Amino acid sequence: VNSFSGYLKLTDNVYIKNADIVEEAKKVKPTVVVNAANVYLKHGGGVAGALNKATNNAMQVESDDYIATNGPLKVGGSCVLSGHNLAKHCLHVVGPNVNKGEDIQLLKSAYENFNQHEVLLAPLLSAGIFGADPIHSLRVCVDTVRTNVYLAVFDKNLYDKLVSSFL
Ligand SMILES: O=C(N[C@H]1C=C[C@@H](C(=O)O)C1)c1ncnc2sccc12
Repeated sequence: VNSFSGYLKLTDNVYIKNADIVEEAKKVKPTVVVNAANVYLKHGGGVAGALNKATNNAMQVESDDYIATNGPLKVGGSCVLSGHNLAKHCLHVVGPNVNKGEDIQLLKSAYENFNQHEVLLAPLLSAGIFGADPIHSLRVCVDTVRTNVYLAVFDKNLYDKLVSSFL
């Protein structure tokens, strides 16, 4: 049993809710919250900007030190950093940015990072401002992630469409 509430079960291991991931993280304080990161860990908008803002910019400060030491992530890659006031850990995952010619096939590689964590709170990678179709992102998630994933869909209209088109 875990403390996530009001999710619609989609499969054995995937659950979905219309939720703002920052508000959900603040309420649940999960072990792992997933950030929709870019390779530079520059947290400006969407999930990354919102999480970073909720940490009072501490996420960005930590991230800048990480990049100065390690260099950029790979598209499809990830790193584990602090969850600050929101979660124990933040898994920063880079999905391909469709609007800049990066392969959508890398979305599967991005979701594979989730399998290193038993339970996660995550948004739909590559969707929203990253330019890919959220219906596709949900399908790749379901077909790739085997650990327990609690998906936070920001928009109610989109949430309802994702549920309706699922089977
Ligand atoms: O930006 C987000 N998701 C994108 C992926 C699918 C779209 C959606 O979920 O409506 C948009 C996101 N998701 C969840 N909590 C938050 S809080 C700020 C942004 C955000």
